[PDB]
Amino acid sequence: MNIFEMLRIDEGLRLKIYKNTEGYYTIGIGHLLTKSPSLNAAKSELDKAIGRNTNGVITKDEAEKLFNQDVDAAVRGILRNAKLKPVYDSLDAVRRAALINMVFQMGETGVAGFTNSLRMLQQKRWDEAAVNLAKSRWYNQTPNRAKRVITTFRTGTWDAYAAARTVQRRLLAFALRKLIGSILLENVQPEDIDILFSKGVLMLSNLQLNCSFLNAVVSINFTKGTLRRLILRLNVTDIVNLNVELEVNGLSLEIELVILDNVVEYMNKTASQDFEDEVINEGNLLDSILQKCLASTSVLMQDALVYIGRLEAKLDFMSFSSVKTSRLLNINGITVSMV
Repeated sequence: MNIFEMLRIDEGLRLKIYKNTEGYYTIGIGHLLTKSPSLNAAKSELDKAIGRNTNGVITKDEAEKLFNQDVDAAVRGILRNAKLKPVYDSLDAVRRAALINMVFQMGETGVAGFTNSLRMLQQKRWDEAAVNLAKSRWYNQTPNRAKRVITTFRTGTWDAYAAARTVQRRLLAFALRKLIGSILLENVQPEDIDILFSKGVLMLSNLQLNCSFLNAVVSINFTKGTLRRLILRLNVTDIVNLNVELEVNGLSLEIELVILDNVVEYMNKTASQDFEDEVINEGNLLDSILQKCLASTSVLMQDALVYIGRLEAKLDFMSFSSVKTSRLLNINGITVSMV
């Protein structure tokens, strides 16, 4: 457990512009774009960071760079701030990380107003500090996160964020079951996803696509889609820094005539209710989970067959993965004919 992992737990990951815990405009892994309530004025900081017109969208590596950069700006601010630095110097890696988390969240200037609790931390009076922090606007903003950071301050270890990691695993399992369930016509039991989490791999064979799903996502008409094999893999060893591997072999699409964000929208309609019900029963959240999920996934596809109408396109192999304005789609072995 490092600071990056706990911050990844607290912020998650998002590709589109989202309103943070404070209500301000934010991108990536908790990178606050602007305080202004206008999206057009929010577009500035991002483009300034990259140096090219983006319309408010970035890549995963850019979000990671912005993440590390934001942590660097955080420690810069801590060392610059007069009230925080003595409190920080006295602390160990874990509590230092909690302080860094707070400064990361609420900015350098705002955090320095917690004079009472800072003074309480220099004297290493963890408990009364915790009780006092429990009564604060920061607790009102992020009660869960505040509970975790406070717990970190109190115990000085990594116990609080492990449970949150567990929760993330469970949520991810539900979201994945719903997603795969949506894409396919097959009934995916929680036990198979449990297989995907116990062992790094899960393979399903002789499936059939949900043409409604494809029609809604791609937005052109799909009549039928059959996939011979679907292989899914999770970075289970490091579930927080998520890496998903999706692979389809023997794809067979049939299309009639007469981007990914929409997927997130579709589920949001159909699943957010059921998902929230499931989470509540387990004791708009699905959007974040799905966003990080689809942002983390790398795609492989082999021996595909697509029909259009009828023309026939045969694809030997194709990969969809990140490279150095977005993810690269490298395709090989396309042969198109008739019958």
